[PDB]
Amino acid sequence: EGYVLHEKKPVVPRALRSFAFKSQDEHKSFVLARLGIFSEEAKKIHLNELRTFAKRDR
RNA sequence: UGUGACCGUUAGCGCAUAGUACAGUAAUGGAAGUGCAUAAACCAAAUUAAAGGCUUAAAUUAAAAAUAAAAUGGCUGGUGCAAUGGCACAAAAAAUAAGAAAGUUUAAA
Ligand SMILES: [Mg+2]
Ligand SMILES: [Mg+2]
Repeated sequence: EGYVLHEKKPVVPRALRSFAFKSQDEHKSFVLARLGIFSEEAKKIHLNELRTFAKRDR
């Protein structure tokens, strides 16, 4: 019936999570170290984190 | 002062100040310690999955926007980025030598 209908996100094994998110963690450190917390890039990251936390409540 | 296919907090000086704290009767020996951010070991919590019958022929839409889990809570301080700290010599300056012994030299207009 199509990709959109049957698409699913795989679950990362607990032991492999430090490798799946290595790049994202580095970027956040890169932004805060160079641009600071009062930056447009920093605000975007925080907004994305709010979305993740809100979805934990199910 | 100048330069670097020299280092970037387990590195580079022992020291991003400290020959301090501390050990020793003494001579002496001699640390740890920058700023920011979901790394690892590590301890607690999280098992499972069910559903069986409204009668169908003239809607809506300025425009645009707006429905979906990659990630538990902690303790710890690795990695990534930056330098009011170090390393090596170079340039300039400084230091340095006289034969004689109570004696004369070396001064550019
Ligand atoms: Mg560090
Ligand atoms: Mg050191």
